[PDB]
Amino acid sequence: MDSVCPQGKYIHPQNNSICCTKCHKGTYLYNDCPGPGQDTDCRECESGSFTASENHLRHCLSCSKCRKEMGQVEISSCTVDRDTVCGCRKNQYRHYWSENLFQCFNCSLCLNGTVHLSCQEKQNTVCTCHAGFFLRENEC
Amino acid sequence: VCPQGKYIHPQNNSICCTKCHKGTYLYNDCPGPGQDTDCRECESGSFTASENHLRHCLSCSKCRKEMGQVEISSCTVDRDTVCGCRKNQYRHYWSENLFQCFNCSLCLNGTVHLSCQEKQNTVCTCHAGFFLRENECVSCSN
Repeated sequence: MDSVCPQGKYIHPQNNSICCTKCHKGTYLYNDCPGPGQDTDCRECESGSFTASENHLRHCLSCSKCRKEMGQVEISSCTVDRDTVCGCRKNQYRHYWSENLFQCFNCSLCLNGTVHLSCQEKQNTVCTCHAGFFLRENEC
Repeated sequence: VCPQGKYIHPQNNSICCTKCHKGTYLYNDCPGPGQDTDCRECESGSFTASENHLRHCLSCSKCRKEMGQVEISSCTVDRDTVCGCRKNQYRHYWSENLFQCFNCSLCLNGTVHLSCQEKQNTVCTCHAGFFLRENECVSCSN
């Protein structure tokens, strides 16, 4: 839908009558396009930085660290077009306190019960207790 | 291999052109190096959801009514139709992209250990004498 510049373009900062094509993820804006039909000069991000979406940033962003205070571990290294992917160690599930904040917790075992649902990436083990004992929080 | 964000020109291997952005398709390759690629916005009812060099836009998808799916977001030039399920129905994925909507179980003779989620049925906790077989609490013994 409607924009000043065509889809995929931005307005030249030095000239409002010219629209330049944006940079793709993995690259940053090295120089604005020199005119309407010219290409924007986009260069690939240096190792240790990235741009995860189409953009016209004059710098790439530094790759993020996983939050050690949250028990996080890097599960996927940062590439020019994608930031560090963080997760938890095996047998641990992520508990999201918010959309972007999660803490790693140890998957529960089923003492006096039996695993109804195995521990998932973002969900603790779901236990169903044996005859006699009852479910109470994380323990039967 | 052309630089990040570029694709090899079809008529000239010496030339690498900048890819088109989501929401646009390739109308004309770049005339030469340093020249813009001619990419144009998709017509209403079509989209391209990522960087590309596709010479056509793709037709917007229709949510699967047979699967109980409902449209939770309309198709735009840069994003296809987003489908989901009505409140109290969860998604059961048959495959990577195909999902079907199913009623969220009410825990009969059990207790809602876990309430129904977008991609997970209600989890039940049966009662004395009743053991859960499937998503339900059946009479004991077997």
